[PDB]
Amino acid sequence: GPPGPPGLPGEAGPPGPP
Amino acid sequence: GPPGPPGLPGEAGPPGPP
Amino acid sequence: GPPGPPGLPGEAGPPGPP
Repeated sequence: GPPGPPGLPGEAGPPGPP
Repeated sequence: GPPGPPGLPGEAGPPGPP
Repeated sequence: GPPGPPGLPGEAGPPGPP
């Protein structure tokens, strides 16, 4: 069989500096 | 054959811009 | 037939909010 599909993207990162 | 299982999720992204 | 290899982990997530 083919390799499985790539994982989902991670969640968005932390808010940036103020 | 059948596709393997999907990959694990990616890690969290980078901090946003200031 | 024989199952394929597990998929690669996902990309890092998008940048966070400002």
